[PDB]
Amino acid sequence: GSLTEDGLSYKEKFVVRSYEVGSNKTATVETIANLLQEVGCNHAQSVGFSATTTTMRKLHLIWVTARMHIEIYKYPAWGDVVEIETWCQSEGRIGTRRDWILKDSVTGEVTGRATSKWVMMNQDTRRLQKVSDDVRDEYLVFCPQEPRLAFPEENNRSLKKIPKLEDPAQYSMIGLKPRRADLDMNQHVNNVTYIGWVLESIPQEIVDTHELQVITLDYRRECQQDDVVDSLTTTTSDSQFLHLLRLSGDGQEINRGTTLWRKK
Amino acid sequence: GSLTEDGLSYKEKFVVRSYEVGSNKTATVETIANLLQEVGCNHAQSVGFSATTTTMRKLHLIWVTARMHIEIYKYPAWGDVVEIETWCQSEGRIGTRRDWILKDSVTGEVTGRATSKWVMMNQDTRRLQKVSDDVRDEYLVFCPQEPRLAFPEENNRSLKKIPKLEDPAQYSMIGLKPRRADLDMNQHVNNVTYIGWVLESIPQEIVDTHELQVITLDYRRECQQDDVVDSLTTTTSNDSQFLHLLRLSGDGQEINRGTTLWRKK
Ligand SMILES: NC(=O)c1cnn(CCO)c1
Ligand SMILES: NC(=O)c1cnn(CCO)c1
Repeated sequence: GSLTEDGLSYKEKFVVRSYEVGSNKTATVETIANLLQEVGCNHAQSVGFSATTTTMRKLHLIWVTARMHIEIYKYPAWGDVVEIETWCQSEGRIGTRRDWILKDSVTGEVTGRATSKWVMMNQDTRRLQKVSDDVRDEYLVFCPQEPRLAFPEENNRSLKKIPKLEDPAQYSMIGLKPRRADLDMNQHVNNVTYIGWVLESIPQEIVDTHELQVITLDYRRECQQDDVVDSLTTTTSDSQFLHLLRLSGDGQEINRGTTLWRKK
Repeated sequence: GSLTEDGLSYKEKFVVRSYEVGSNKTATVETIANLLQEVGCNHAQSVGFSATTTTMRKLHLIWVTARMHIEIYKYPAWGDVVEIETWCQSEGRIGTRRDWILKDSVTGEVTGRATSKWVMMNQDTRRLQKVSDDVRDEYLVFCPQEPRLAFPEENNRSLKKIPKLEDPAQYSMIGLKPRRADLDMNQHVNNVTYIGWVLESIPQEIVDTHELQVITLDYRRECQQDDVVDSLTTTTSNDSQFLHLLRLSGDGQEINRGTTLWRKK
């Protein structure tokens, strides 16, 4: 892994592992999402972070994911080498954005793209806030100044408003709980686990006959280590689904999302 | 990754990832176990397998894990490079064995070792059997002929008989179920998931104050995709030892039994 020539983006190569692939011998969307997180972490490290800045540590502020959007054209096969390029951009005082481009290292063709929105939060009170002048200045020296979008298109899928699933759900997977492998180094549930939980309510027949093309996921509230989740799905249609993750007890919303699948 | 000079073992380097580490910023035992499986798979591929031999595919036979034993001296930190060497050995008609050695790539020191026992099974009937002469000869050209043991010692921990936990268990974690990420390419539960399930019944205070030094796990029966598991633990003991049992939540059918040894940080 290394920063590019201008120092405004970062690239890394990965060889797809045996336990990282599903039934079609290609990487799962969760493996892709893990690789995106890893290259994001390596980018932050290369430019002097830890993604907390000096002003963020002084004010006890952290970046939290608000939205993740992934589009895959070809999932890499077991043993294939995939190259991922990542970069960050400031979005005024709303927050920041991290984008990714996935390419087949042998053919050089784009096989996937992703975009994520991050918001500022006080790590103690858990209260969201706007980006201060001081943080925006310390982030700009590591970001491209002109816009650089993984999803440039006017009215693309990554910025669509997602509705709340109405009961009864067509499909469901209940009593989902995180185990220690689902936690990050700070004992918080890893963001990729929520993608897995959303996908658990998709029926196996759809998975066996379709490929996941697009996934958009909103993050509303974190699942704690001792929480239990219900995963709900309804067909809205290619096949499209509307998703909802909520706490099994009180029914508190933790995530909402949509998936688009293509027939194999 | 590459086979060594003599072609009787395989080495591969790994850089420890951000999502692969726990609270201490070092690789979890499950990350180590995944890396062991990956280097094992790369070894099998390099010597012409896919690890069914020609005679195994003809008779619908597969290798299945009977036991896994891991000892860690130092867990590699996030960003560290670890080198793993693996090799196989035939154990007569009982089955085969795969061994591993883990080293810090920078210091060259051994930071861990592992050994696993595999038995032959008919893929369809699920019936265990002995290794035939034709299968034994077919894989001896890929194995060292003289013994090469990751655990050589006279009465070492890797070959100890494990007893069955008696109810009531001191600790328990109930209703554990596999999700799609827990399955391998053939839709079977990955062997590393069982290690995670066993560890779920260890109290968080032990995890926060101790490091896992040794884990020995027996595999009796597989957990199916629609099965639910209960994880049970009882302390048996400076060091803390536990006895473990995984069983199906319904009928109480045994799937795994094991022991863990932990040292104070
Ligand atoms: N606490 C959370 O996990 C979280 C993630 N996004 N948000 C709201 C974004 O506007 C809250
Ligand atoms: N997963 C199984 O069916 C399995 C694993 N080990 N064994 C018995 C080995 O003596 C059976």
